[PDB]
Amino acid sequence: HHSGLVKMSHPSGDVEACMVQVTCGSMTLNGLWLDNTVWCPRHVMCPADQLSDPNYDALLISMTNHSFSVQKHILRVVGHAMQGTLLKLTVDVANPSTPAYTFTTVKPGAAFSVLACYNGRPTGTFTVVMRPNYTIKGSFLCGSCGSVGYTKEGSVINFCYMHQMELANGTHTGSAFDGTMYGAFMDKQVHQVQLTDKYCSVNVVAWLYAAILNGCAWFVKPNRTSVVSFNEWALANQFTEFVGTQSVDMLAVKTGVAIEQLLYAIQQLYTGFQGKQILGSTMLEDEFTPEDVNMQIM
Amino acid sequence: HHSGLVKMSHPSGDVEACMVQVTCGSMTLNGLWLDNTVWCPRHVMCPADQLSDPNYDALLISMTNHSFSVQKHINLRVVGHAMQGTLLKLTVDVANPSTPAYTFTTVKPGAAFSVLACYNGRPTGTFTVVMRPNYTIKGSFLCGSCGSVGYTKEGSVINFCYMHQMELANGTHTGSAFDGTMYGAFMDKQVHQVQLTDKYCSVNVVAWLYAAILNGCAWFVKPNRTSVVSFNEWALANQFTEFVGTQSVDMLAVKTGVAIEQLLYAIQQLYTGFQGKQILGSTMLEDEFTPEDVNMQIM
Ligand SMILES: *[C@H](O)[C@H](C[C@@H]1CCNC1=O)NC(=O)[C@H](CC(C)C)NC(=O)OC1CCC(F)(F)CC1
Ligand SMILES: *[C@H](O)[C@H](C[C@@H]1CCNC1=O)NC(=O)[C@H](CC(C)C)NC(=O)OC1CCC(F)(F)CC1
Repeated sequence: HHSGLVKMSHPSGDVEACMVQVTCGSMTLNGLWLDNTVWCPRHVMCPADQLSDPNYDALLISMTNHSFSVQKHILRVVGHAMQGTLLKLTVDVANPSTPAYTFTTVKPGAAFSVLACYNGRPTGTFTVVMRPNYTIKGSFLCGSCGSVGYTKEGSVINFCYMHQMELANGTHTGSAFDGTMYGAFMDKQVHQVQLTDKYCSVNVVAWLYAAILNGCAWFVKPNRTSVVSFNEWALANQFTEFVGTQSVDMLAVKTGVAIEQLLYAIQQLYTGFQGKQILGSTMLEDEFTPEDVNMQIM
Repeated sequence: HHSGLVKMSHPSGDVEACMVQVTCGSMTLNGLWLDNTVWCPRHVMCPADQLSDPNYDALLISMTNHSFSVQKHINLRVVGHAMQGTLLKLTVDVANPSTPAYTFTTVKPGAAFSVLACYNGRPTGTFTVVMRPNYTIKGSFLCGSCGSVGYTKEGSVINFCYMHQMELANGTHTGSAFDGTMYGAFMDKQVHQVQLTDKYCSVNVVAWLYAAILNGCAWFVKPNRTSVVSFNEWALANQFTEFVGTQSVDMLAVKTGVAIEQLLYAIQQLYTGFQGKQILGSTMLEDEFTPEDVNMQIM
């Protein structure tokens, strides 16, 4: 039985309508056009020559509104400011199709949708999970900076990510819209090292619940590890503090397999699956959220 | 090292603007609005009771233009109605102002396409699937999802290729092409129907192994080769599809320097297990990434 648990993204149409190209002398990349404001990464100010140690404050000073060209494929610039790792460009035309939106900073374990763009043209969408080491996976090539990540609560779009860089290990990171870089990485072309990843406990729990709702509940025993103990246990086993949620609880009351049963399960299962499968996997999966499971097996 | 090889969908905006809701008495599901035409699954005509063998030829005659309500959320007047296989072709009196350039082409097994899952005319999610050789897809579809559509995009042209119709007992799904045929010849009757045996999509498996080589993980490549002809007759007896090359596979061979026939030999050896080794994080072969996927996502 295919559970129907898949990596599902939000319909991107709302966001497509905001994507623009931002050009500065010789660099080009994507930006996000909301009302009168175009957001893009500041390293568009930086020529290739000087990417390992750019002086962003001097670059900005050296700039004028006419340094920035903004074009829309899928506009005159009349203001320019810096906010952390991002540029805030004021343009004379407000985006009509600006959707209701907000800015949030997502925390490790949360999923969001990414609209990968190149040269202002949206080319692909996919879902990622913000790892505990504040990187994400996904697919980003040269020219993808400016691509944006978002959730939806309603028709309200919560913009959470603007893509900036690929680490040496092939994972990725970017800015939240307050201008800070997830995981404190620097926007410089300089070797930098991710912290060690961990497992998102809450997401593992939600996956084992899916398994139960799909009629694959063999791993379920009446042994129950208390929360704070599993927490202690995890600090030493590369696992995240487990925090319950209304979403998680809802899952226990549809399965009748309360959480702590599963925390215990995680311990015995972390060792190994001892010959058996869970939803066609022999390792634990942590990229499905409480919310995905409710939404997708309802 | 993270390949960057992930399940990627096309941006859905083009298709979101074509999605409507179609109502016929008690049945409600999604429809696709292109120019003056609204397409939707024909079992919207069927009352909940008659669904296990309905007489679609007589439901259709019993219907007038007023028997169908069509609402745009993301109301339209039906001025004609016709049946094309398992789908309805309704005419409405307003041309969709957001119709994208488009074609109707049926996909073959192993091809991937994007799905826009919709409930009551409202797009809720998008994901990518692979048409299996048993003519089923996986994905996520709930009560109300019928009429959700699957599509690719080449240039400015959307190719519409799927309109969702049903879930099978094993939890997989199927529907029809926009020429009206059902993939796999399943019927739009509410009866237990058994799907054919699955198989591995040899061309996609090759693509994945090229993807591994591009990611640096080439430990499985030997000089040894097995020829296309010779691979396909081995395939028949081992649950694999015929391998057919494409220009897309050829680019991967040219780029890596590894010939198709080396990877066909590797597939015969890796089928029985990896013996403790991994490939792109897997201990078994992946066949749901296409040559086109790999060229796009690694280049
Ligand atoms: C902006 O489009 C681009 C996105 C990168 C390019 C390849 N994949 C991506 O995600 N970002 C950069 O080019 C940045 C620029 C600095 C100023 C932030 N460079 C970058 O990511 O540097 C990486 C260091 C390690 C590496 F060599 F493996 C790849 C580039
Ligand atoms: C149309 O919206 C609906 C979509 C199904 C419902 C659950 N998941 C889906 O993808 N299609 C149907 O309900 C069809 C209708 C007939 C007339 C073609 N029937 C159907 O899929 O029934 C399934 C049989 C076995 C089952 F119970 F496991 C799931 C329902």
